[PDB]
Amino acid sequence: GAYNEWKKALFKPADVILDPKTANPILLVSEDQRSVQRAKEPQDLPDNPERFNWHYCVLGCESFISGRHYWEVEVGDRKEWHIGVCSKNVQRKGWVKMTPENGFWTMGLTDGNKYRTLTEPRTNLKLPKPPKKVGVFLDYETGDISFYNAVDGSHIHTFLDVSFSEALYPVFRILTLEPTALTICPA
Ligand SMILES: CC/C(=C\COP(=O)(O)OP(=O)(O)O)CO
Repeated sequence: GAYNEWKKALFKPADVILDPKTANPILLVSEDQRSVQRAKEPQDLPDNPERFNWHYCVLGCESFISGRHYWEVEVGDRKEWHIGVCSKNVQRKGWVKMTPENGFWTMGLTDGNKYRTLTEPRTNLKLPKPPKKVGVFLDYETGDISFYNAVDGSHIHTFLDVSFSEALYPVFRILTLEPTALTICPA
């Protein structure tokens, strides 16, 4: 459909690989650096400055300061996940609420069937069909971060007209231990 035919004409396909130095110690990044899973217990890793030490998050290796970019994530039948972008200077040590005011523009799924925007306060989304693949779209200059169902092209949510000042990284968060990973679709 138009989603597949047009996405690369309008947004540059990012090749997103997960950065293991950023991943909370309870997360596992695959060898190909496209998938993340959770362990039962935190692994023994350094508490280096880049690492999220409280939130179960991991970033992409590359950030954006301009332009239009997109990537796609296979959420599959996971019951819990949140994805989007965050500022380079978010608080990585200790808790902060993941909200736009704190430098996070994310949405996702909790409890199998509760889709939300991670706004302050959180807002519930009503999705007619559960997505299996989500496209994440950034237009830095217009300030828009949009999410689409990458199979049928349907709109999930847009953060509109944000005045970004920092570099933005792709961010991914998983809280649950489940058989299916969260995986980036390769460009
Ligand atoms: C502490 C458990 C955690 C995320 C949950 O953060 P919290 O602010 O409680 O909830 P949401 O962001 O609304 O899901 C680890 O990333």
